[PDB]
Amino acid sequence: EDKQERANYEKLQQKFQMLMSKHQAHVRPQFESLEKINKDIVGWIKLSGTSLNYPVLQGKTNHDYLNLDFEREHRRKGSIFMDFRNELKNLNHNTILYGHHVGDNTMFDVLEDYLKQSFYEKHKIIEFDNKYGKYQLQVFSAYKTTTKDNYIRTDFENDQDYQQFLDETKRKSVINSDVNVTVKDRIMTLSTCEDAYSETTKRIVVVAKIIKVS
Ligand SMILES: *[C@@H](C(=O)O)[C@H](O)C(=O)N[C@@H](CC(C)C)C(=O)NCCCCNC(N)=[NH2+]
Repeated sequence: EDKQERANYEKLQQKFQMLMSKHQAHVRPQFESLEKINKDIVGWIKLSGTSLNYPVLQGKTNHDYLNLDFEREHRRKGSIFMDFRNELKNLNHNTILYGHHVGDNTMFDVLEDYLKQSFYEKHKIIEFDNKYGKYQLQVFSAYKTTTKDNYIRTDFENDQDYQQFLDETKRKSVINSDVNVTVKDRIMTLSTCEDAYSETTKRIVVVAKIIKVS
């Protein structure tokens, strides 16, 4: 169970790695393949040298995969899942991703590490891939938060309105980044999540500039 869970992710991690090697350049086939397992698997997130290396889910709601893994089995750690509002094909300004932080170096435990500049330095880039392209996540802000909204905004009203969001995001960061974001760029937010009804004013958020490298 608690070790079978690592078995599954191990299997899958190794599976994904070979797919990303067989087809290489092409990404369309790697996910058409993962979709056989579960049609709700819409992407992959990986950070080399860490345990952050999982498939990303998406359901009709934001609690669909809270306590479910990629093969739809109940698990306290659920899955890493995209906001039910976000778009796979054509990204929104801000694509949100959520995942647990139970403290055993799995799922989104690694987000906490980004609160240290040192760690940020050694890990400025996170890989994100899906059925439509390869992307590179350029981390530029990491912080702890008590609020439950605002940083959960998919699309925006206008450049002025969006400009503010980027500015606050930057102001809230507890680490210095040499990246440069603008109302032009699209961003991705990584946030931790507690079980449903599991009150906790402590959340960790990581925001990055989304670069399509394909
Ligand atoms: C954990 C998190 O990181 O926020 C989890 O996704 C969550 O608490 N989400 C919010 C909802 C949106 C950010 C508005 C929440 O109210 N928690 C319960 C699940 C949300 C209910 N379902 C939907 N579709 N809003």
